[PDB]
Amino acid sequence: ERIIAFQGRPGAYSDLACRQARPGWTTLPCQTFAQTIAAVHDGRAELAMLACENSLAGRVPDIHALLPEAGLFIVGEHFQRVEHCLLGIPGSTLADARRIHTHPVAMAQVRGIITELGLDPVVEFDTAGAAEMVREWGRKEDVAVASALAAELNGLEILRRNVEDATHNTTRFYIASRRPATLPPPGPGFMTTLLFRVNNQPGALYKALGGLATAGVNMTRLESYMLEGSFSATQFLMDVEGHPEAPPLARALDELSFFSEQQEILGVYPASPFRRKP
Amino acid sequence: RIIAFQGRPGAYSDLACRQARPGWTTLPCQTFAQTIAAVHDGRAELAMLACENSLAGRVPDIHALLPEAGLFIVGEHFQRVEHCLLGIPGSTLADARRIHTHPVAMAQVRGIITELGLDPVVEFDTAGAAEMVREWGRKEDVAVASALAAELNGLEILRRNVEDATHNTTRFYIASRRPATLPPPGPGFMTTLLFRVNNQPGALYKALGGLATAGVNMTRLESYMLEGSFSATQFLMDVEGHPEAPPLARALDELSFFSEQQEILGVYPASPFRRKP
Ligand SMILES: N[C@@H](Cc1ccccc1)C(=O)O
Ligand SMILES: N[C@@H](Cc1ccccc1)C(=O)O
Repeated sequence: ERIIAFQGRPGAYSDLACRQARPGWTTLPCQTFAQTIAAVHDGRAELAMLACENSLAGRVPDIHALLPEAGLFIVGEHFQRVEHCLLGIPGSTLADARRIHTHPVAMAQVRGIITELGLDPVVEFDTAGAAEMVREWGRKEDVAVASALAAELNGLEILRRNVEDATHNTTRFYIASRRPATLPPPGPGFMTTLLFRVNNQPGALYKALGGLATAGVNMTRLESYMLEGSFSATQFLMDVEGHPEAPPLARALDELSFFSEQQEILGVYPASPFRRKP
Repeated sequence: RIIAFQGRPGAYSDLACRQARPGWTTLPCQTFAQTIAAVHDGRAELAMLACENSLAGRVPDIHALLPEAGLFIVGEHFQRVEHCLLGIPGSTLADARRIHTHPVAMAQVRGIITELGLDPVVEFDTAGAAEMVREWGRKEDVAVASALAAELNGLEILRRNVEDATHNTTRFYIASRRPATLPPPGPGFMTTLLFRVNNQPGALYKALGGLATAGVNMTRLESYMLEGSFSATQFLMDVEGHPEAPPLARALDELSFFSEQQEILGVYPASPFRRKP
């Protein structure tokens, strides 16, 4: 209660996401995605911040089976423009830096500053760990690339904010809670995430979508999954604008039901203002 | 003759490499970026990249990183994940008190946990659990991991096909450095491609119309956000066929009318696993 679980360690971007999307809430680090969900299921946390999409690259969990099983429900989403800081020890400076420690992907994103300062790349497991290691070692020669939060929590100094050579990466998250008794009341500005299955024949998916197109309903995400021991059908996770008990989505879903099987609502939640921000 | 994979020795990805390319030296890499880098740099011929799981699993996002390493999907592989209960040399089922494995695996083997009255101890992955059980001398600790993990860590298999409650199958892309030409037109091929359509109702629907009426069957489809730009959406699509042969050839020309920046990520044989009971 007032606790939000996330996957990773303190100062991870997921941690920052929690503090961005729910300021004042205590964040609960979990090492595994399964533990993150388990925290909410068991009552150790109210919410879970689960990564779902990255514009460039990232590690995201497969929620298609695990989330409905043990009965979570997407009650929100959150967008994060990932901001890389170059972190050093309290008394350090840019000139001291010789070796740079961070995640493989981050290292690619900051190739400019590596060449600029002539640094030696040292790839670590994640960004938060690189921040922790730089603190632990106490060497001014070693710097980290990690979140500004990782600097705060480990008492490191920010040698430079915004080290990305371009905007590069944005991360989208689902915010999941224990399944609520009723859905949010019909209204504008809602999103809906659902599962459905169609057969393995040419226009099977196409048909299922027909009702969405002619009804003017816009899809924001779609992703297919294999079925265990069957190549005869295919399951889909779909994000669509709207609320299932309000037009124009309500009728569109009735049509979808005619051309699909085992439809299931994973979440009905407010669409983030980030979607309409320049 | 070297194939890179993500994980540590005895991981199911490692087993996949040995299944799909027997006799090839496998190159463990800790990160997905390192796995692709190995092929880009010439440290490996191929890369075994996990792409799908029927139940659950950790898969990389290849949509940007793979084309940008200049790689190209030249094959696929399906693996029915087979869990072995592993103990230290000379141990037995009776000795076992604690059981170590990945969260998902632990769920799949709830039967044997209750059967032997074991204490579940969840680890990061299966290969690590095998390594830990070896490292710790202790007959009280057993692992659930691949048969390969047992071999490479000198552990004994206490039971070979530990029944899963709900089984898992893992699908992989096999990527190499972009070849000069495509495989010659013929039957049994699959094609993976990237395309973009606009953020309007029916945009995707239109792009697919040409596939449906042309009798071309899709096996996978997955959307991605575009950095900044909230105006279009990129898709990865697996479809049956070869882009220089009907019925796919013409279907793709139509798809091009309703989409942008079409790109072939791979053209590769469809695994016999797709038609196996
Ligand atoms: N094979 C079906 C369903 C499907 C669509 C897309 C991806 C995977 C499966 C079709 O072509 O419509
Ligand atoms: N929004 C477009 C394309 C799209 C589909 C699915 C996910 C994202 C984008 C449509 O409704 O057809």
